[PDB]
Amino acid sequence: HISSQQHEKAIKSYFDEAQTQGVIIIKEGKNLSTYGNALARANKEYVPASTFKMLNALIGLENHKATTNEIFKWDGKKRTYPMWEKDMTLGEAMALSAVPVYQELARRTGLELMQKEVKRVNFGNTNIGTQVDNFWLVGPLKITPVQEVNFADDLAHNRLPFKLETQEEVKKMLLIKEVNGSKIYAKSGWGMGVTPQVGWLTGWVEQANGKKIPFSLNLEMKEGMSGSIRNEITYKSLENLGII
Ligand SMILES: COC(=O)Nc1ccn2c(N[C@@H](C(=O)O)C(C)(C)S(=O)O)c(C=O)cc2c1
Repeated sequence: HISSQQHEKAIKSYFDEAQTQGVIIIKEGKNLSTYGNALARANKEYVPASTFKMLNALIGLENHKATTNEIFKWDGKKRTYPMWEKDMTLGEAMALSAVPVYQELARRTGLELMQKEVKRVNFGNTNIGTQVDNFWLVGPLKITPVQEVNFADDLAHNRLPFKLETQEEVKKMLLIKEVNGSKIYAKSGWGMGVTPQVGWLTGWVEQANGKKIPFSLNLEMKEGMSGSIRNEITYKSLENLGII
C-alpha cells in the first residue's frame, strides 16, 4: 500500500498549502507519530488556549462548581461574538468556545483550587500564575503538542484522575463530527492574545470497532486565516492515514 514517505509528504503539504507552520501528532496504542511541515513544534510549549476548556470543565464538574444542565446566563454585556450573547450550558459553551462561560467557571473554582487541580492532573507546565481567569489564554500556563495528545489519550480512555461519570460527561461535550461510522471528538483552540498566535485541534477519533485514536494538531495562526483551516488539515490528515 502507501509508503510512509508518501503519507509524510501529503500531510506536510496540507500545512504547506495553508501557508503556515504546524505539526499533527497521532497516537496508536502507546506509539506517537509526528506529521506536518514543522516537526520540531512537537515538544515546544504553547499556551493551550481554548483546549483548556476540557480540563476547566472536568475540574468544575468534579468540584461541584456546576452541573451539565446548569444554564449560565448571559449578563447582557457586549461580547466578542454575537453567538456568545446567550444563555448556555457547559456543553454548549464548549461547542461555541464561549470563553465568558468558562471564565465564570474558573472564577467559581477559584485560584487556589484551580492551581491545586491543574497540578494534580499534571497538565502542561502546570503553572497558572495569579490570574484565575486568563492563565490559559496568555500564559503562564503552557503545554506541548505531545502532552496534548497524551491528555486526549487519557480522557478518551477515562484515565484522568476524575470520576468516570465526570469524564464521560465532558467527552459527550466534545463530539464535533461523524464520518463513515467514525466519531470525531475534539476541542479547538486559538491563542490570539499571544505572539505568534497558536492554533490547536485536540481530540481523538472513535472508530466503529470501538478503538480510539488520539491526535493533536498544532500550527501558527496568521491574520486572514480561517479557524476551520485547523479542522480541514486535521480531517485530511486523518483520512490520508486511513484513520477515518
Ligand atoms: C479574553 O479574551 C477575549 O475576550 N477573547 C477571545 C476571542 C476568541 N477566543 C477563541 N476562539 C474561537 C473563536 O474566536 O471563534 C475559536 C473557535 C477559533 S478557538 O478554536 O477556541 C478562544 C479559544 O481559544 C478563546 C478566545 C478569547
